[PDB]
This record gives sequence, C-alpha cells and structure tokens, in this order.
Amino acid sequence: PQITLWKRPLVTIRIGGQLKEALLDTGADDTVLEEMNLPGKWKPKMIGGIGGFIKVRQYDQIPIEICGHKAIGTVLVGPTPVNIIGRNLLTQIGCTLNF
Amino acid sequence: PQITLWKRPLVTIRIGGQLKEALLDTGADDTVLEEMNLPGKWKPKMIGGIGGFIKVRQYDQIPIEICGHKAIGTVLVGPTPVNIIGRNLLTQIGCTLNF
Ligand SMILES: CC(C)CN(C[C@@H](O)[C@H](Cc1ccccc1)NC(=O)O[C@H]1CCOC1)S(=O)(=O)c1ccc(N)cc1
Repeated sequence: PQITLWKRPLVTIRIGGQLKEALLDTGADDTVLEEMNLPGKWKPKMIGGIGGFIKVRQYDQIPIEICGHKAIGTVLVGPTPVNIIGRNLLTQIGCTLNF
Repeated sequence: PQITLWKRPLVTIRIGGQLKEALLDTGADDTVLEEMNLPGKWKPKMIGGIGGFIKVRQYDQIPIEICGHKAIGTVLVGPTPVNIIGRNLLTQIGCTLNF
C-alpha cells in the first residue's frame, strides 16, 4: 500500500502465531518488540535511542508477516515504548519513502 | 524522490540557514532537532522513546526547508543524538510510505 502520515503508521503483524500492532519506523535501524516470548536461541544485546540505552534479547532469523508482506530477520525484544518495525525488516518488504 | 531504507534516510534540511542532516522519521510524531539557540517563544516538553525521556523546548510556526520543500510548524529542540523530521512536517512535504 501507500501510507500517509497524518496518523501513526501502525499495521498488524503476525509473529509466532500472534497478531500484534506495530509502528512502521524509518528512524529505527532495528526492529524492537515489547516483552514477549519467542522460541529458540537468543543473545543479550544493547541498543540506543533518544533517551539512552536499553538491554534487549536478540532473536535472529525470525519470520514476521508485516501488513501482508513476509520478512525473516532479526527481532529485538525489550522495553521499547511501542512495537517498532525498523529498516532491517522494512527493506525486506520493499518499503521506501516517497515525496 | 524515492528514498530506500538500506541506509538511514538522512536528508539535508535548513532552519535559519543552518544546514543540518536529518532523519525522515515515520516513527516520530514531532520533529526534534539537536540543541540550537533559536529565537522566539517556547514551552518546555518531555518526549520519550527507547531509553526514556529527554527534555526539549517546543517552538511553534518555525519555517524549515526539507530537501528543497518548504514546511512550517512545531520544532522540538533538545539533546537528541540525531536530528529527526517527524510526521508533523513529513505530511507537509507530501511524504508517504510505500510497499
Ligand atoms: C521509538 C519511536 C516510537 C520514537 N522515536 C523515533 C525513532 O525512529 C527513533 C529515532 C532515533 C534514532 C537514533 C537515535 C535516537 C533516536 N529510533 C530509535 O529509537 O531507533 C532505535 C531502535 C531500533 O533502532 C535504533 S523517538 O526518537 O524516541 C521520538 C520520540 C518522540 C518524538 N516526538 C520524536 C522522536
């Protein structure tokens, strides 16, 4: 689709059988989801944003269906304010900015 | 133009003929710029994301040119590590997300 920006670009995603709402976030390099269970191996990592750094759990090679479009990639889980879909997955689904 | 997301969507902006590089950020409700001593009235505000909140100064009706396109609106000013063009101005320059 084409998504305008008068409202937050929130879309439904499917991850591990569950529907969640997440924010298409071009200013985020990585994809970060609120506290959740995901199967398999993970590694501790830290990431920075506007307010400081946080600790996250890094899951590699995870499938997410983002607004009907399939991605498989790195998902970070931790204390983000909102579920955010970052460039690592926006690129997979062919997302570009246009004006 | 079309901006892919392989890299950070940094573009040239101008505010008071200071030219800065800024993120076209669909994840940001409001534009937030690095510390700069802008003239005019302002109100205090606190904005939050990954890592917590920062204190910013809200200036209204500030003109800004974004990649050659004119905008005018609210600009938040404070200790952000990156200049962020948020949805409040992205809409004014006709920016969409497309996939
Ligand atoms: C977290 C989202 C919901 C909101 N942020 C926008 C996001 O795009 C934010 C922009 C940013 C990039 C790099 C350093 C600092 C900030 N990226 C972000 O944290 O990227 C992290 C998570 C994964 O990759 C790195 S915001 O900066 O906090 C924000 C809050 C309020 C306003 N008015 C404007 C901006």
